[PDB]
Order: sequence, then structure tokens, then C-alpha cells
Amino acid sequence: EDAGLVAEAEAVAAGWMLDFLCLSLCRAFRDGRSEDFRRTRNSAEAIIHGLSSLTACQLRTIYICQFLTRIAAGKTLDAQFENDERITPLESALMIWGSIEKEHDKLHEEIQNLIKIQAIAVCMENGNFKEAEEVFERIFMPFKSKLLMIISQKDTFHSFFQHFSYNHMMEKIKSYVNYVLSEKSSTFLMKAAAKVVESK
Amino acid sequence: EDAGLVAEAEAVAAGWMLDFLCLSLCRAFRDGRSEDFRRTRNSAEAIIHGLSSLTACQLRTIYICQFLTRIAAGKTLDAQFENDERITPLESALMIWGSIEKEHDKLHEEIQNLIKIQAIAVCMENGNFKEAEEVFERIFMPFKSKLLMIISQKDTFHSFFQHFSYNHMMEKIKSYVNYVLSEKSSTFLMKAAAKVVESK
Ligand SMILES: Cc1occc1C(=O)NCc1ccco1
Ligand SMILES: Cc1occc1C(=O)NCc1ccco1
Repeated sequence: EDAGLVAEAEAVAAGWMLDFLCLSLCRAFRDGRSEDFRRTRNSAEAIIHGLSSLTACQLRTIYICQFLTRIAAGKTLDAQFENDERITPLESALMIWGSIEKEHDKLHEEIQNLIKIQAIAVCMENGNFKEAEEVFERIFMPFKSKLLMIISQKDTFHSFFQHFSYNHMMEKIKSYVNYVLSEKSSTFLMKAAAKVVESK
Repeated sequence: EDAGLVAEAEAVAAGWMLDFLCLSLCRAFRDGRSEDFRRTRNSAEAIIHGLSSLTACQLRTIYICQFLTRIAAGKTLDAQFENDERITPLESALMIWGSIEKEHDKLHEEIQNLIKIQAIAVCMENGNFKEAEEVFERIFMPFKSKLLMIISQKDTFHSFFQHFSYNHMMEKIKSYVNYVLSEKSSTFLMKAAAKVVESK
């Protein structure tokens, strides 16, 4: 029995489980299945502990998962997270988004700008206007003066916020998720599982 | 895109991941790889949340995993666990052991008796003799009078405790784990992973 060959097989299987769980996480995010997303997120986070070295593709995969985790927590108030990071979940999604090894195309810029505005707007939606100003100061003229005046006037439903809305942010992010979903739809684990289901 | 066929494929894959993680947990337990055991335990616990209905074989698999989790925590003092269960980890392993759908052969009786004695002895090893008496009272002549006198006299290294030792309990449990390990050594995920490793 070779310990090295066993550890190698376990690393291969962890790589397969990561791809499968990413595919499942992407689908739950697209479908709005919150509980399923939470369960798959917990599984992916646990599985990646079985990998101490990741390839460039595997890093892109875990950062996509981390980004979606932050986006899904966009309207959730986590004190233990705010005290550890200093920032809100949408600001943390913005940092991940700006660092993933991916092309900065029109869709990347659109998602980036929608997250920047929604990081402020979700604080206003929750009634914390002092936090909305702190988020504005961490992220961010004539445009900056306008945005800051809007926050100061508690003008949550201003036309600018209606154009750079939460639903628009979610739709644009979902479009990106569809490319990830299609790119991974044929990974080993899901592909083998689908073959079993079709045979039944 | 059929949501039902996707959920079905995800249930198949969860069944495969459960078998793989059980195999890995069994190996880490046998090898004494504590950190690896802790990581695989966290992964298995997360993965089983993706299954709402289990077959008889799948239930046996999760109860083997739960039993090993309790045995591995045998000498660990968890207040949040003692307050939720009322009992120590080895007493919780004993309840799982007595309920798994398996044959009550010589090895089953040997493991059972070794766990009953070690549930008392690990409390004495840790210097908590009041707890050792509480454990004795929850589990449990002329033999009972002898065992209780031994606890009362803080006679931790009494010949009875040396015969029904922690090392003897671990060896007997490891022998059982070797049968589980051999029974699952050919499961889909590990088998496919091994084929990839041999091709490299
Ligand atoms: C790999 C993975 O899949 C799903 C979640 C994770 C994960 O690592 N979560 C931690 C986290 C979220 C943001 C930063 O770190
Ligand atoms: C399925 C599994 O694999 C590894 C751990 C588990 C699990 O469910 N842990 C919870 C637990 C331990 C004792 C009772 O409940």
C-alpha cells in the first residue's frame, strides 16, 4: 500500500469534487435556491481544505465560488465578518472581482460598477445611512458629489439607484455565471452522474 | 434543462463523495493522521447535507463515520458537546456502536467492552475522578463494586485498566476499520482516481 499514491488519488478526487460543487453552486445561484446554495457553499469550502496546492484553473474556480459567496451575502449583516474584514460583503466581492484571472471586458466593467453602487444602496435599504457613507468613502469629482448628496438626503429610490439596481446587478452577475456553468457543465463528476441518471 | 434530472445527478454524486470520504476517513484513522482525519470529517459532514434520503448502505456509512468521529474525540474536552448531549464522546460512540446495522460478533463485543472501560479511564487520565464516577453511573454486582472501588481509589494504572487499555481499544477498532476500508476500497470515486494516478 503506497501512502504517496493514495494521497495523489485523493488530490485528484478533491479536484473533481471542487469542479462538481462549483457547477452546483453556480446553478443554485442562478435558480435562487438559497438553502441549496448555502449547503453547496459549505461543502465546497470544506473540500478545498483537502488541497494544499492548486493549479491556475483551480484558483480561478475557488475565487469564482468566493465571489458568489460574497454576492449572496450582500444584504446580510454579519458582525463577525465586519469585525474581521473591516468592510461589507459587497466590498469584499468587489476585491475578489478585481483580482480574478479573467478578461476585463464590457461585462466585467458592468458587474464592477453595479457592485460599487449596490454596496452603498444595500446599506440605505437596511436603514444604515452612516454605513452607506463609510462604504462610499472606502470605494470612492462632480459624480462623487452627486452620489454623496443622494446618500446624505436618504434618497434611496433616486433614478440613478433605480438604473444601477440590485436586480440589474443580479441579472448581470447571472449572465457571467451562465458562461462558467457552460464551461464546467462537462466536468468528470457531473458528466458521470448524468450518465447514470440517463441509464435509469 | 430538467431541474429534476440535475437534482438526481447531484444526489448520485453526493453518494459517490460520501463513499470516497468514508474511505479517506478510515485511512486517516488507521494511519493516525489527525489533521487529515479532521479535514475529511468536516468534508463528509458537509457532503451528507446534500442528501435528504439515504439507503440502508448509506446510513451504515454515515454511522461508521459518526462513530469514528466520537472515538477520535475520546480524550478531548468539549463543553458545548457535554452540554448538548449530557455525556462524553466515548459514551456517544457507545450509543452509535450499539445501534449500527451490523453483526454482534466477538469483535463487536470486544470493541463495546473496551469503549465502556475507556469512557471511565480517559476521565481518570485527565484527572477528573468525579466525571469518571458519573460516566460509571451512566454505563453501569461484584464486578461493578470492584470497578467503582478502583475509580474511588484513583487507581488509574490498576491491572484491569492495563488489560482494557486505550491502545487495546484503538487496535481492536482499527481491525474493524480494516474490514470497512477493504469493503469500500473499490468504490467509484477512489477507483477512478486510482486509474488516473496509475496512468501518470
Ligand atoms: C471554495 C469555496 O467555495 C464556496 C465557498 C468557498 C470558500 O472558500 N469560502 C470562503 C470565502 C468566501 C469569501 C472569501 O473566502
Ligand atoms: C457523516 C459524517 O462523516 C464524518 C462526520 C459525519 C457527521 O455526520 N458528523 C456528525 C456527528 C458525529 C457524531 C454524531 O454526529
